[PDB]
Amino acid sequence: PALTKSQTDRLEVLLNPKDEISLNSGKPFRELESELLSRRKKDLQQIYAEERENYLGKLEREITRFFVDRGFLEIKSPILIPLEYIERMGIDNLSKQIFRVDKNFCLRPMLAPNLANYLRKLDRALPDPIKIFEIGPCYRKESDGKEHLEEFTMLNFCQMGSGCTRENLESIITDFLNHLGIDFKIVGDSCMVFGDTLDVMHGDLELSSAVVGPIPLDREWGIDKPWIGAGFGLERLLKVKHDFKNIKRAARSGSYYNGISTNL
Amino acid sequence: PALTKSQTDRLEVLLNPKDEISLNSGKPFRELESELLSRRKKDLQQIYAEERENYLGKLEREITRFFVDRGFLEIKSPILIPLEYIERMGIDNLSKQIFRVDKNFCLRPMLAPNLANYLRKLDRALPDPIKIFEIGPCYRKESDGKEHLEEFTMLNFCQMGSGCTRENLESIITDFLNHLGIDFKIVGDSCMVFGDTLDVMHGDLELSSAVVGPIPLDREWGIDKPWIGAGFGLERLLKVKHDFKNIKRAARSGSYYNGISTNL
Ligand SMILES: Nc1ncnc2c1ncn2[C@@H]1O[C@H](COP(=O)(O)OP(=O)(O)OP(=O)(O)O)[C@@H](O)[C@H]1O
Ligand SMILES: Nc1ncnc2c1ncn2[C@@H]1O[C@H](COP(=O)(O)OP(=O)(O)OP(=O)(O)O)[C@@H](O)[C@H]1O
Ligand SMILES: [N-]=[N+]=Nc1cccc(COC(=O)NCCCC[C@H](N)C(=O)O)c1
Ligand SMILES: [N-]=[N+]=Nc1cccc(COC(=O)NCCCC[C@H](N)C(=O)O)c1
Ligand SMILES: [K+]
Ligand SMILES: [K+]
Ligand SMILES: [Mg+2]
Ligand SMILES: [Mg+2]
Ligand SMILES: [Mg+2]
Ligand SMILES: [Mg+2]
Ligand SMILES: [Mg+2]
Ligand SMILES: [Mg+2]
Repeated sequence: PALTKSQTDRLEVLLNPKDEISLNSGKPFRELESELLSRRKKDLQQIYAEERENYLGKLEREITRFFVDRGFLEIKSPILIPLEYIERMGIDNLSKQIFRVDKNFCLRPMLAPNLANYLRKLDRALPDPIKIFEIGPCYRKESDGKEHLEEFTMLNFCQMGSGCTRENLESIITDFLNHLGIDFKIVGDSCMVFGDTLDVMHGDLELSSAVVGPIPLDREWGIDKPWIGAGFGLERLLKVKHDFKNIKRAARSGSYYNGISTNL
Repeated sequence: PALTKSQTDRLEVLLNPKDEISLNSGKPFRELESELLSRRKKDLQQIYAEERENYLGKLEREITRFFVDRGFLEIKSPILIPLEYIERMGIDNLSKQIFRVDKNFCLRPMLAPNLANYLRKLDRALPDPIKIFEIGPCYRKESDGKEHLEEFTMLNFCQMGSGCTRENLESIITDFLNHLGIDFKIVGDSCMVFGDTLDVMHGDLELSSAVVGPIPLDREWGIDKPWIGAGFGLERLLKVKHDFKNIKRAARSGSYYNGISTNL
């Protein structure tokens, strides 16, 4: 007997990368579902007995330790930001991807503008070079797909002053991804806000866009020194690490816990 | 010569609890400002040289370790939630405090509804009792004041099944606040959503509202067992720990870093 689309979808929710099970072997849906339900209950029970840490939270903590230990200041800045930042970032009326709140605010679609303000302010007090980073939620309206979430988690690290060269940026990216065990290559790309980017690719998956300043946008943000920076999506990092087929397994969700369905 | 309101406000931005300086001693504004600017630059330089951790991030990490080590599962759930959750929580049309996003979403004003969904789902897979917690951003429109932020950080821990008594709830609260070194008392209060609460007070400052279920709301969320839970604001905890006069010193902000003005 054949499986319906609804039945296949249910089994795909319960399947995990480490399994090797044929969904269309001819084994009935009831036995495939029962087997996968038992494997997933066992997996969740083991997490609850022995680890208890959320993958996104744990990865944020691991990344925070890496950057703090390398001299970067840990920032936590507003998620709800002025809508005026959008136009001022050169997102001309991507603009359609912004979640608006009330009439003068929005959910930040990236960390960059708040970090640019911190670089400018901290350069009045701290010695050269200024090194900061932030990890937290960002928001974009997206077409459904395997590598995009509307609510995702960004890391952005950046530096301003001395040492803001392409080679130092590539070296930090290399140390960072070597620390996480993730293979990558760097390919050129370009974007509306920053211009030319160094995109960090794991196969066809974009893990990061990175930028070597200065750029013309700097003047509108009061940035007047060389700078480098890069933005990474944490759920994309987890998708690679855990071989997830869909990024939703990695997301803030009520539907998956550490990639295990919560519909059991 | 006397200080203007603008001058006093500037000195108050630069003043920290550990200082003992008379603003209206007759010393001129220029010398008070220069002295406080030097103290704050020194403070920020010491943070950058020797700690580099953000107070909110560090406190989240400390609280996470406490609860994980006591058997609670770490949750990270959506911040952008369905607007339908508001009515379903008994926030009758507090309702005016909700930030709406688009037409069917809002920013969560509390963690409770997402945690109720997790308790219900996890009770199908995990052994009794179910113990979970979450730390993250919550949002409410507020009248300006010394103890409220529009963007704040909540901890909520909760348990469902056995052990869901007032005495066990009070014992967890006591262990938690003893771990942070914060004195408190418990006073009864009541709220629209949950009914009677045990409010955890540090002087006149409400650190938490806690609840012993069951309550009538349970049926609308599929909760059908005893439960306990409590919600704490992290910025209020930091206000107590650091003796800040205004909670804004503790907030996600571009204006203060670990309670030090970034306008230097
Ligand atoms: N909607 C999203 N969901 C998950 N991660 C995202 C999303 N948008 C961006 N990111 C992550 O943030 C990083 C920095 O953002 P950037 O603006 O460069 O993304 P992007 O170039 O729009 O990505 P893409 O081309 O895949 O849409 C990306 O390299 C990616 O890892
Ligand atoms: N606007 C806010 N800013 C900062 N912390 C808050 C805010 N609202 C609530 N909290 C924190 O979250 C906890 C749980 O939320 P709860 O709904 O009980 O607050 P509340 O009773 O409305 O607080 P209050 O009476 O002070 O407005 C509070 O005890 C407090 O520590
Ligand atoms: N705007 N502006 N001017 C500045 C000036 C100086 C530094 C910063 C710091 O922030 C950054 O690091 N920018 C690089 C981020 C690259 C990732 C990004 N999400 C992207 O959409 O490609 C901003
Ligand atoms: N809704 N509903 N039903 C349930 C049923 C079971 C458990 C939960 C779990 O969530 C909770 O812990 N509730 C207690 C939170 C108290 C703090 C809160 N911010 C307040 O406004 O007073 C919710
Ligand atoms: K598989
Ligand atoms: K003082
Ligand atoms: Mg994109
Ligand atoms: Mg791209
Ligand atoms: Mg990109
Ligand atoms: Mg209130
Ligand atoms: Mg109250
Ligand atoms: Mg309360």
